[PDB]
Amino acid sequence: MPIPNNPGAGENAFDPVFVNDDDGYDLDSFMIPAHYKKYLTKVLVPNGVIKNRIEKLAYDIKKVYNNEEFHILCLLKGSRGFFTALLKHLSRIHNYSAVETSKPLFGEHYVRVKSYCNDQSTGTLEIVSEDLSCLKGKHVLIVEDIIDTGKTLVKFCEYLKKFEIKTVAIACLFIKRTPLWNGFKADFVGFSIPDHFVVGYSLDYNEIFRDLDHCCLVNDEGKKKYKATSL
Ligand SMILES: Nc1nc(O)c2[nH]cc(CN[C@H](CO)CCP(=O)(O)O)c2n1
Ligand SMILES: [Mg+2]
Repeated sequence: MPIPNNPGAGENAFDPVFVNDDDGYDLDSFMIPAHYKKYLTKVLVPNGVIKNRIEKLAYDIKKVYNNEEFHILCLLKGSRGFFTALLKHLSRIHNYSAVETSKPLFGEHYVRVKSYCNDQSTGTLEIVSEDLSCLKGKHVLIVEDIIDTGKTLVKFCEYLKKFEIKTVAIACLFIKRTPLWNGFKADFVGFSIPDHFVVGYSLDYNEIFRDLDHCCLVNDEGKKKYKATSL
């Protein structure tokens, strides 16, 4: 398979794990921080299934890039867990197969982007400008937590055009089956999830629940309790 370079087309993407509308687990099935329980409906995807899926995504990425140098771009803050697990598994897969004449596989890079207040996009993407000129003529793999509206990645890929990057491919942990979706597709996708606001595995509601290990549905009491005053 060739290195993807049609950002938003997901030209050759394998189907993600399909999480059905009624899939999930009650809150007593797994360890949940006691104070979060009253603000969650259910566990949608446990921590362990997320980790197992990311290991397979790392395998899929290694199969595409083989030994070709690429540059992994973490979209902070929500991608932290996903990015961490991808780095772990890509490094292990690459370094386990390496010989003394091998080379490192990837560089690691960070951009902070922000657009949500409560459970809704403001429709403006804030980007913390660190000079990405070092990615000129490089293969770039964007690592993102979730595609929902598709506004973050459409706007971020437009921003990247100025740096004359060789290829842009997208790895995304979750894609949401929402009528808000603008059609933006990733090249590597973990899970297709139902239209509910998820929290956990670094995904927040107004900075709450990033530490929750499982992908869970926040209930209306949680949305009310932690509703933003500002922005
Ligand atoms: N926690 C959480 N849960 C969801 O279901 C979410 N859906 C969208 C978000 C917010 N951050 C996303 C990128 O990190 C925005 C993706 P977009 O709507 O721009 O495609 C989000 N955050
Ligand atoms: Mg967020």
